[PDB]
Amino acid sequence: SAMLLRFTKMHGLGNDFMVLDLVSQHAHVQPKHVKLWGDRNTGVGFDQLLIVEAPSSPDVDFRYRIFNADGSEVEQCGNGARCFARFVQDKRLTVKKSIRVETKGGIIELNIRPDGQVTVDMGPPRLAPAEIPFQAEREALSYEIEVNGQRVELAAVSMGNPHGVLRVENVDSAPVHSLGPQLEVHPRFPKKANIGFLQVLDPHHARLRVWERGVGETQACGTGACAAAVAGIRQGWLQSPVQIDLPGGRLHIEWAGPGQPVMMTGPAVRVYEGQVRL
Amino acid sequence: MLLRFTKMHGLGNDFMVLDLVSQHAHVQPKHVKLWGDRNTGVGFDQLLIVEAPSSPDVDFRYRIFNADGSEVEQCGNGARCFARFVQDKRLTVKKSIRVETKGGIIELNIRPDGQVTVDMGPPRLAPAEIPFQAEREALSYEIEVNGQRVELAAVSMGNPHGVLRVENVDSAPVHSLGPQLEVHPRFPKKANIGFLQVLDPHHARLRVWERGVGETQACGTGACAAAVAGIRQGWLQSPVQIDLPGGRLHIEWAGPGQPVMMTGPAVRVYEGQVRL
Repeated sequence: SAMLLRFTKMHGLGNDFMVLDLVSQHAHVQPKHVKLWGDRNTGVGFDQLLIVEAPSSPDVDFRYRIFNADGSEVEQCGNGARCFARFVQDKRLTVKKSIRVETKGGIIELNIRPDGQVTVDMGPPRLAPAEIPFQAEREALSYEIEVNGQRVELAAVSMGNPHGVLRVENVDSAPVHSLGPQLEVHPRFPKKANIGFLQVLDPHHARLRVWERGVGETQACGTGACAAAVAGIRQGWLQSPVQIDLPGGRLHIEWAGPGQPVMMTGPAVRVYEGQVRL
Repeated sequence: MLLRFTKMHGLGNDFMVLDLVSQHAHVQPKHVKLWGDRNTGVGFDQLLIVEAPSSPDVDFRYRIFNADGSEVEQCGNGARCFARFVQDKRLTVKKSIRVETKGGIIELNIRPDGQVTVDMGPPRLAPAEIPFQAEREALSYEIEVNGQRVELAAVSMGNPHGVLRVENVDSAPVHSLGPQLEVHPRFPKKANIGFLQVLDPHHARLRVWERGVGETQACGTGACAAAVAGIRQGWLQSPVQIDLPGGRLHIEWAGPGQPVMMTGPAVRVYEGQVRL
């Protein structure tokens, strides 16, 4: 029963994390704590809490768990892996550059690069509409959808959560805050969807804004960047590798095509070191 | 170099607090912007810097900065965090503190229960001072606003306030009427709009539409204005407990020309270290 817990505040392109080393510290963090610490007015303030633990499994380097500020063990945009990797390196918990980490969904493989960015294996995309889930007659590269009188062409992709991706001529003037929420809860998305607005600059470079399910516009949705790159490659607009500029900064997406994993590379930054009493 | 800071809040108005008496650092607008960002920084509503006073007859100086860089002149929540900060970091052993601020020297008192009492100064009630367009000073004014009629009190605590009485703050039209009255042409410089529910002469609930901000949850000057408005109109009697969304304040006011004394909490959240 420690007096206090040491933590590091980190962010991956503006998605901000409270990170805890529970390898070296012993404590049982209760849901109560997640909710107290997550509050931006009266707490530390974070999008997610990331807890690093000893591998409860062999041939794995670490375990981690991710909680949102409301206490639930959900991680929509999948950027926490990069903060984890930079954290265990920065805190000298490992000298490995290729790290295998046990997570809720399975095993994440990641690699820390010499320039300090982190490449994360995000798994293959799911493209069959009913699996996304999305209502359509058959799998297609693009779907026509009627949204309160507007006909939109939307690609639908799952990175483990549902995404719809629409191409825009101009990401800065795109209707993110108007059409985002209309598509997010469209009946054809029975579990709702993250909605990406994708501006193609050339086959290897795009700009992206994402309306995140349940949240609104975010600085950098990793799985959204993955989905948008996949959607653009499938339609021939993009070719791997794709540099994707988000409001929070730049991600690099690699995808060799159907059935192959999407690889996401980007930065993760330390903001400050903190101590919070239990 | 590595700077120590403390995160505090007063009724959910959250502060990064820096002791630059014991630490030597040149903090420039660029740092305030970087640290104040909620996505990439510490995250705060305001940065409070504690520094050495210019007068040896004053205990401390502080400066308060918004996340966007601009400096604040008076901030009741910040004064309460400042007081508990200098006490708990052992920078003073006094309970009655005088501090140099951008708006003059203010007197603070740390109570035995750990809350802090701030001298907020007297209210200004004449319309020209608010500023508020009115024929004469009055306890309340009837306003025609977009086909509606509203009765509000107008008070200045250094900034303008309009205060409306409501039967229940939870059903008050804070998001509807708030912005309509905020920019009403009879408030030349806009106004903070308070919605006041009287429980008894000594107890009330409040919600505040802050000008150029919206519903704020922790507007201490709004609580002062609402208590003053209610006391002048006889619905309340000093001292008044004011329940805001962020928590409870206690207001004392002896009447016209006398300062409003505001008492509330200040809470330490965590300790941090940031590279400058």
